[PDB]
Amino acid sequence: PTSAYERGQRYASRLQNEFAGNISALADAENISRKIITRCINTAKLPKSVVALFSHPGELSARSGDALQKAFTDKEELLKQQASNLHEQKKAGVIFEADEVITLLTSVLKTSSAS
Amino acid sequence: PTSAYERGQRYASRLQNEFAGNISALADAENISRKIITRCINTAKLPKSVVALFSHPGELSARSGDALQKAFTDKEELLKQQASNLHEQKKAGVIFEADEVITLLTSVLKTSSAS
DNA sequence: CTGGGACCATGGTCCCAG
DNA sequence: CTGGGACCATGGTCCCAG
Repeated sequence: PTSAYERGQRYASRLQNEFAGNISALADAENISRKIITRCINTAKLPKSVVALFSHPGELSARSGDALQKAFTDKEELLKQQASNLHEQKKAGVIFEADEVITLLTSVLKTSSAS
Repeated sequence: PTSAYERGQRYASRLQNEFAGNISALADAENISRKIITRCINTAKLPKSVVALFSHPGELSARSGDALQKAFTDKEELLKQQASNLHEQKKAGVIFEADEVITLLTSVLKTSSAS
């Protein structure tokens, strides 16, 4: 099963050109809900760094990828930072699975840091 | 007492005009250690928004303004973004207070902290 | 057209209790 | 050990409202 990130790349191009950016058009073409295209496409927007955090790109579900991207909209730099920070954890040997990555990543946006 | 940020602005001007980039010159003028000028100036270099995180600009110490500035040098976007974040949180009713603010901003750079 | 909300069955994990 | 209940996130679909 190709990764959400991957699908998103394809969906992305097919939109810009093959369908004049008509999500609905592409959807029918791919014979799949529009949301699915949205979710994956937004995932493909995530920084290459953030993708790397996962062993296998398939570990980043379209659903979480989508939410991640929306969450860090207009804050790509913050995202990139967090991403690197986590990269050092594993660099220093630390290990956390998929489900955690998104959490730790998103953490910076949550107040539970101090409260 | 005029806040560091304020002093910073005034200093930087005289520095750019009345004394053509010569800290020592300005220092002699204001009759205060060069360090002070440096601290305030860097403080005035902080994004309006970052200053805005505090009720009164006076809440931002020259000392912190300085460290904050140096800390995020060549990372102004990151700072602005992280400032937004903290702005949205207190927008959602969260409450911070001076000391906590500067610490929160800086947390982003810390591998241990952010993750 | 488009995004978002309400839903859905599924593969799958945990863990309790015979 | 073994089955079953309680959950869970996911991929998806529908369909409403801007």
